[PDB]
Amino acid sequence: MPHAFKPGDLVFAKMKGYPHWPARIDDIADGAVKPPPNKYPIFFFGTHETAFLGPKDLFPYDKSKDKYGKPNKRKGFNEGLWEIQNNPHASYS
Repeated sequence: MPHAFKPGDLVFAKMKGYPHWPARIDDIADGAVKPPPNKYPIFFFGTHETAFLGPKDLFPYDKSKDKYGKPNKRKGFNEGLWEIQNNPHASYS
């Protein structure tokens, strides 16, 4: 059975106005700003942006890739597809 989301989990993450986006659950570094309650720090592949999202907006990548893992015109998206398939756990800092 599924567990709760944990750092390193791969997802498509949904934000208003944007297609379901390749992303990971990030760790919070020592001394870094923590997310709000019930929110997770989401790192978006390709754009390398971070937002805080709850589980309703998080789709596990393995289950969802056949539907959401297709090229998209939006800035950074196809880069993001490469990253989530080929080096999803790298430092993109």
